[PDB]
Amino acid sequence: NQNTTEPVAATETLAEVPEHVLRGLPEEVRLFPSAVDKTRIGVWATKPILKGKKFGPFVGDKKKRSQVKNNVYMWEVYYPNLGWMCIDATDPEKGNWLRYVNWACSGEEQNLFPLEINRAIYYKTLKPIAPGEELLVWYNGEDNPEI
Repeated sequence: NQNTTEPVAATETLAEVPEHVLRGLPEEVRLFPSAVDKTRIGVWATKPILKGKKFGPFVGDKKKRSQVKNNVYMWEVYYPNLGWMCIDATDPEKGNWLRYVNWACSGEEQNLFPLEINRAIYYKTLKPIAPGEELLVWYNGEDNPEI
């Protein structure tokens, strides 16, 4: 979280992405080091993307909250008669290219928001995205005007 002189303990490069994850991207996006955290891989637009474009589904292993160790590579989704489950893509072999979409910092420059369809998370564009801009997800906000 810092451009400083302290040593970095772990780096993720393009060489470490699973081959089947790379083969799965649509034309509009590519994988490339994140500008938000250059020690990890992120997702970038290759061409103009319209507002309202949907990507997904996000996939991952179903686990109880008590078994998941981070809030970065996971979403929570309810399954009737099974309960609230975490969909965990911490291990990239269990997920797809949506795993690599980094999070906006306090929503800054967010251009993707989550929506649930058929008990899976998809990402939808909040605004148009220009070629060479990083895809960044954050939560839904309360958008209504108090005027």
